[PDB]
Amino acid sequence: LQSTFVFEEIGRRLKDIGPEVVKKVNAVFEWHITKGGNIGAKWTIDLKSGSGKVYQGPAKGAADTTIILSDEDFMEVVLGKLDPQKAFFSGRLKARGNIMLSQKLQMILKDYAKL
Repeated sequence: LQSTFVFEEIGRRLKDIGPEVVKKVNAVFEWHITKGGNIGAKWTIDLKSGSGKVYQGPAKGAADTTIILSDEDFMEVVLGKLDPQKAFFSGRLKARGNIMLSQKLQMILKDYAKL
C-alpha cells in the first residue's frame, strides 16, 4: 500500500511537532484503507495527548472520526489531486463519527505541511 509511506511520515513528524498538533486537534482518527473494496490496512492517528502517536490497527480507545477510502484515493488526496471534501460528497471518501473533526485535522496538518 502506497499510503503506508504517508502514515509513517506523519509518525516521524509528530515526534517533532506532535505537542503543538495535539493542542490544536485533540482528537483520535481511525483510517481504513481499502484495496479492492477490501480493507488493506488500518491506522490510528492519536492527537489526544503527549506528542501524539501514529500506529497500525484500530484505535486503542474510541476514535472520534473514522475515514474509509481506497489506497489510491488517499494518495490522490495527499498529492493534492483529489479534494477530500469533494471526495466525501461524491461518495469516494466515507467519514463516520465526528465528520467535521477530520476537516479540522486537514487544515491543521496543511499548516505543518509547509514549515
